[PDB]
Amino acid sequence: TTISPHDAQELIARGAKLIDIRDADEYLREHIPEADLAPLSVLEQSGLPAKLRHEQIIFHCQAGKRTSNNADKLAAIAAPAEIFLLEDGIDGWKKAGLPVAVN
Repeated sequence: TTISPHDAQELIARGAKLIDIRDADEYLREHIPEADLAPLSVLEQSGLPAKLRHEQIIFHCQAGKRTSNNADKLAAIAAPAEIFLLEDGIDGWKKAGLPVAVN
């Protein structure tokens, strides 16, 4: 299930985790302040750590392609949470006028 940036904001205000699945270099260049970084490759190897588990988990990437194409992996990695993919990724978040942190 996709979630709009504004709807994601409301879930994050209720404790939902926003997980950036990009690499550290991409995150360091520009990221969402509320996000926790966990690159997809790391999640595929060692799973979601306990500190990033919650009743609601929202994954995001750059523009919605990496979440869309790895939907099955992500659904397992965060199970049994209620899981969302941020619509159009950080690009969508920016287009909605929500804050990012730029290096």
